[PDB]
Amino acid sequence: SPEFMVKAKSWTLKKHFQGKPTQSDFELKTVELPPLKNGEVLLEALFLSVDPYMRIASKRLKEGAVMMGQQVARVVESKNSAFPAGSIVLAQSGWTTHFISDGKGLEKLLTEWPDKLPLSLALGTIGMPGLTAYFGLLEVCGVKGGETVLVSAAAGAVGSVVGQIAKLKGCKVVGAAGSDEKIAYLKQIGFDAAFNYKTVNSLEEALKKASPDGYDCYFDNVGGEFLNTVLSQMKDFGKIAICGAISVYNRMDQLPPGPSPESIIYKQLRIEGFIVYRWQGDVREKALRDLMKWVLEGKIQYHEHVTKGFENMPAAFIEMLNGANLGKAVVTA
Amino acid sequence: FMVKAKSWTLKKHFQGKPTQSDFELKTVELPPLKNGEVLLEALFLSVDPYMRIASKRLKEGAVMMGQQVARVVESKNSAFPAGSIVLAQSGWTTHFISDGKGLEKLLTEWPDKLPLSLALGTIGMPGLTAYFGLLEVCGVKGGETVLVSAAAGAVGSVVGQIAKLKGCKVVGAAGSDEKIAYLKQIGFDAAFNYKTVNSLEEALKKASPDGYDCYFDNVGGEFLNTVLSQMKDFGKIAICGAISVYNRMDQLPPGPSPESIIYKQLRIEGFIVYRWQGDVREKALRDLMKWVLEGKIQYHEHVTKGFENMPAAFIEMLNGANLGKAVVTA
Ligand SMILES: NC(=O)c1ccc[n+]([C@@H]2O[C@H](COP(=O)([O-])OP(=O)(O)OC[C@H]3O[C@@H](n4cnc5c(N)ncnc54)[C@H](OP(=O)(O)O)[C@@H]3O)[C@@H](O)[C@H]2O)c1
Ligand SMILES: NC(=O)c1ccc[n+]([C@@H]2O[C@H](COP(=O)([O-])OP(=O)(O)OC[C@H]3O[C@@H](n4cnc5c(N)ncnc54)[C@H](OP(=O)(O)O)[C@@H]3O)[C@@H](O)[C@H]2O)c1
Repeated sequence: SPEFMVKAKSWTLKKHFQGKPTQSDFELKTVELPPLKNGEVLLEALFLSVDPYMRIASKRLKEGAVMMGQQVARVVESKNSAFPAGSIVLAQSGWTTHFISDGKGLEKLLTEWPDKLPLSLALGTIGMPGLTAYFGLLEVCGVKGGETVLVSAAAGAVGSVVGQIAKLKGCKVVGAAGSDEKIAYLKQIGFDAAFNYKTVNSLEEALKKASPDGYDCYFDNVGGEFLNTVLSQMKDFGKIAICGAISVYNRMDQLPPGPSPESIIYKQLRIEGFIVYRWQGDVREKALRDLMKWVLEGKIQYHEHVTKGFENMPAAFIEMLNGANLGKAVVTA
Repeated sequence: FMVKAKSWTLKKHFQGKPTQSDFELKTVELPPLKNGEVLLEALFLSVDPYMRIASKRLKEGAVMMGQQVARVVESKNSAFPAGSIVLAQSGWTTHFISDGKGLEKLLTEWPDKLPLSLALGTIGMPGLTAYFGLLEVCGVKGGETVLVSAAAGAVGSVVGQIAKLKGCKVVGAAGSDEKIAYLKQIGFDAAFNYKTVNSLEEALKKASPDGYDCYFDNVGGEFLNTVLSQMKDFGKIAICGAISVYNRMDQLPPGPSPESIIYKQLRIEGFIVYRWQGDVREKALRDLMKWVLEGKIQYHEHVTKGFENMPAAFIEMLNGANLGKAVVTA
């Protein structure tokens, strides 16, 4: 009978990002939640995700609106039989602690989820980033064993999966990340070679040294100048999966010099962009089951860069874009 | 009577746009033929955009590279008797001594009504580039909207006409009103002058409101960057050339947006004519021949008379003075 008020906190974009995002660009907001109506559910954020795409997608956002994003939530109260109280769900509810949903965009967590795996993996390795890697590598690059794969942002959420899936499929893998720590971690999880792109004497020589015969596929997470240099190291008919271009997210208006036509043409390279969401239904579930299975078998190792506290979400996003994160950046409620 | 051959050599590596001073004429009396050799006399010499890039590899003083239609004057090789017409990668020279190894004979049933110089264009390398770039790389099946840059050029003109005969909608871009009028007359559904149009995006949008299935890229650079936003989802981009940056290869303009390539999930693919060989290549040439004879593929040659005017013809073509294939008559 007693009714208790639910305070929902949200992170809103105060001012659009000029260059690198700063704390001042965000403003905490609090809103009192109305009671649930028939066919509605009240969600309580457990784990929130911060992702690179937010830096770009934030532009289409109206200043004052809530930042976009996916989160793992728990159903506190329910008046929707499909989502019973206590059930776990994935929601594109944005940066908010609590949220009322009619059940539309809600996605039930993979059934048979092991207690030993933290639920936050549903936002990374056994989630969107892991699916991005799975498809961009196996579908776009289309590796079938033996190929040499280069992956930028190798110690990131997507890159970490790419490299390990490439290894379990019999490919030689070269990874590039931003710290000596990430490089050491890459060697530990199975990368054949890895170098710190920030301290390299010569990017061309490093890539050459890592694979003198070149690369069959380059999973591009960085774009920009790094991409331009890689082209010269690609084998004839080599594929380039354009997954992201994080190096230019803060300078989309003033993009750096482009890729050389000479390399693209004479080496007859194939460059292809893609988005995770292209793969739906049965193939997507299959991919999730495989990632789950590979994690349990120890094939795909993982690490989460956990930031505790909803109030520290802007910092977690900013630092993730700056490279402080080893593995998936996740913010615990 | 001895033969004195003249050759155009690279005096100095091009700095931006090539000029006349970058070329030097050299004359040398050729030695007698040795067994298995032939003496060639250039008839038609080609000047091509790739020469602007390939010249960088040359050791200053070397003869400029290129293909030419030549006749056998003297012969000591049974495979090539005097009187034969051949295609040779002999470079910019009036006379050349070959051992017969690289010489390619023209299509066996060459029609008299068609000038031999077409063997260097529409029914040649550029024509093959158009054929394979459009049919294999863009891989059109019919009904698609195709965009072609340098539309009134050797490659571009063939792309547009093969696309049309295959049942596609063709949009072409060129740099002169004379070329735009020519493109309309030969079949292009739409054609705009990229130099005068107020907005490149608007011109592309008006030509095809629904977007583009395939973009045959002969220009690259800033032009390419703009096309991307107009490509339909999953659209194909055949990177054939990038003449727009040949004079600034070391100082490349801003690259394509990752946003367009990623969200539209575009496929960009470079290619070189040379990938296609053997029976598939010979069949393509016959198809080109048949289409020209049937009138489906009209052509125009931008002829420059005289060997000493070859540098000028090369420079001109890079600047866009040519409508159709640029060819030099010896
Ligand atoms: N198409 C799709 O469907 C799709 C889906 C998800 C993600 N993506 C893209 O995939 C890429 C990886 O995303 P993620 O979720 O896995 O993030 P993440 O890699 O975990 O985090 C981003 C990482 O990027 C690196 N970075 C930042 N600035 C850089 C710069 N200037 N140059 C080079 N590296 C830089 C940092 O690591 P270092 O210390 O190594 O620099 C940072 O940790 C991003 O570009 C993202 O947009 C695409
Ligand atoms: N991959 C391959 O195998 C292969 C083989 C042959 C040729 N190609 C390439 O195909 C393209 C066309 O070659 P082609 O022999 O047919 O030459 P072409 O088009 O007959 O002559 C080049 C034409 O390019 C245009 N142009 C020059 N500078 C330009 C600029 N800054 N911006 C836009 N257009 C410019 C000019 O026409 P406008 O009046 O329209 O400006 C010029 O007439 C070249 O890029 C060439 O490198 C590739």
